[PDB]
Amino acid sequence: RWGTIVSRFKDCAALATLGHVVKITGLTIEEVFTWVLQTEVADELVKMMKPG
RNA sequence: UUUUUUUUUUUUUUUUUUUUUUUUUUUUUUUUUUUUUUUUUUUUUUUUUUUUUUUUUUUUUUUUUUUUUUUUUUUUUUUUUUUUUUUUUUUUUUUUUUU
Repeated sequence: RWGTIVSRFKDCAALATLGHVVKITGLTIEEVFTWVLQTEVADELVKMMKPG
C-alpha cells in the first residue's frame, strides 16, 4: 500500500476540507453547515451533498 | 488537460528509563593563601630651595619708496549654420497566465 495511498480520494480534497473544519473547531456537522454565510459556498455544499 | 498540506505503508508519539540511586561533600584533623626577633615616610651627609640672571636690552618691525597676489585695446549666456524639440511609434497587440 506504499505508493498506492495517493490513489485513494484523488481529486476529492473538498471532502477532506469539510472533515478537517468539522474536527478542528469542535462543532457538529450541522453547526458547520449552519455557520456558512455565502451563497456560492452554500451552492457548492448543496451540489456536494448529492444523496445517492 | 487534470490537479492544489514541498501530508500519509501499517503502527505509534519523553531526541525517558537494567536495578539501585542523587551536594560534579567528606581519611582524621583543621580554617588570615598572618607571624624568626624588632621594627613601620619605598625621609634625611651638612648645606640648601624660580630645572632665574655676564652686562645691556625687549614688535621672531623697518633701505627708501609704496599698498586690489586689478588693468594692452576692445568685450561680457564657458548661446546660436538653417531647421527643429517624448533619448515615442512598421503593422498588430498588452497577466515576463494557461495542454
